[PDB]
Amino acid sequence: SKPLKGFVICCTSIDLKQRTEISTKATKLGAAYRSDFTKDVTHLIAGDFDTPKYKFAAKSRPDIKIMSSEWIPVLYESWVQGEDLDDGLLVDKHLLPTLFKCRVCLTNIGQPERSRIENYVLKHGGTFCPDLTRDVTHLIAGTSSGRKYEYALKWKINVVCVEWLWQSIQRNAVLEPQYFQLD
Ligand SMILES: [Cl-]
Ligand SMILES: [Cl-]
Ligand SMILES: [Cl-]
Ligand SMILES: [Cl-]
Ligand SMILES: [Cl-]
Ligand SMILES: [Cl-]
Ligand SMILES: [Cl-]
Repeated sequence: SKPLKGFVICCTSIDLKQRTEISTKATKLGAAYRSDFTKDVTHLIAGDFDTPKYKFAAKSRPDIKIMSSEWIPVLYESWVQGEDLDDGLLVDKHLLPTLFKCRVCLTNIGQPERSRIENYVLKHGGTFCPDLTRDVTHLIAGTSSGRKYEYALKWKINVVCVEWLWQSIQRNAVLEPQYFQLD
């Protein structure tokens, strides 16, 4: 029984302990493992969007499935427990949310735009942040002015136009901020 025949798996933003567990179980399941992001990679297991590997997959590898860290351990346990593994291999259930680990704040944006943006952020696995804090990942700004904008620059927080959100959603992955800079 080799369920994951044809699968080539790579990890990013995963701790060594879980990474070893993943590589071990994935190999048992019949998959190939890669330390480097090579061409034959089919599945990227990610714990963050803010890595060279994730960014590469986002801009150049639309064919690659971005997976959550819990995919392999769950699939492996189901295998061992004698459960019948259906065609799909729990991939769809364990696809990483598009805005995983994104913490989105807004400025210079009115209603009902503000309400609609929050709607799509929550729907796609992100966190909405009414006030700006240092752990905010993206500030969506209508204009380049005001207290939030200035603190965003000072703290080196991504400042993007709303198109960042729409195209990240379309792509099913977080896109890099410079493509959506304010003019
Ligand atoms: Cl890693
Ligand atoms: Cl490798
Ligand atoms: Cl690499
Ligand atoms: Cl999603
Ligand atoms: Cl906000
Ligand atoms: Cl757009
Ligand atoms: Cl796209």
